[PDB]
Amino acid sequence: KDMSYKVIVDSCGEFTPEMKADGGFEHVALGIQIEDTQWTDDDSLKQEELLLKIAESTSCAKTSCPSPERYMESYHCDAERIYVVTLSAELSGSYNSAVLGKNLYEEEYGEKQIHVFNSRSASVGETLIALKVQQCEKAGMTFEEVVESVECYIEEQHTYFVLENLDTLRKNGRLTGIKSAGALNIKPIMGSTPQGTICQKEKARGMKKALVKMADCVAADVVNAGDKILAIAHCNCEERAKEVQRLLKERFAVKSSFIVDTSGISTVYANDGGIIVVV
Ligand code: NA
Ligand code: NA
Ligand code: NA
Repeated sequence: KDMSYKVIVDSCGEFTPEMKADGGFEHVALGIQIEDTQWTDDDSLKQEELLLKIAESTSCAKTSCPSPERYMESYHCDAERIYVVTLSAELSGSYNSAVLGKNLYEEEYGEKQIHVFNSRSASVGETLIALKVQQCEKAGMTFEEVVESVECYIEEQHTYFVLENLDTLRKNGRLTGIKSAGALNIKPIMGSTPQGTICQKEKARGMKKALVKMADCVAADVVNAGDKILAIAHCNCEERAKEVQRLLKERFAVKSSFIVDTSGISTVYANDGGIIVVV
């Protein structure tokens, strides 16, 4: 029986418990740098410690993508088929690194079925892509069929978010183009573009109205929602995640949905109180 495959995801992409329990998913860790602390975004770094370090540090956190060599090493294993899921190429060097890792692999070990998916997204966008790879594999697709089906899924997939604090994204150059100080409680509803950049979709005064407007934006774009899994990541605001889930359910029916805590990289850029939605 051929499940000779592995799904490698950079650490921005959260894993559910079931994905951790599965074994076919593996993270490649990014780096996080805050003042003189240099950490690896992995399961040893607790969100609370990270949020407290962010809150204490006057200077903005910095991050680094994984190296090509780390990606190469993750490809070298007994699995015949390697699928890699990364942060948007427009937000991070993770995609390019994964690709170069494949070039190095082939120089050292020869040809292998390795495909790098640029998510054009972040966080649970990556998670959902990883789930789709597994779904395709479970359906018995060939390697190239999985690549085609997943690239199609990426094209259908849209990302939305509302944060309390956009400064880490702004200061690290991830919000370029998007112009900026009206009402102090104004909350932008942000989202992906089809190229994997960030844009502003809407805005509202206060979080309660912004979550409704976010729900409406998601609902305006979604098609064939019954075929889709909806994902919500939250940074230290589980009840806000549940309320978003409730608002979305009022607007359209999905196959299923789930909620996760933000990863290290997701926490760094979303900040305390952030909500990310993907379908
Ligand atoms: Na390294
Ligand atoms: Na206003
Ligand atoms: Na408003």
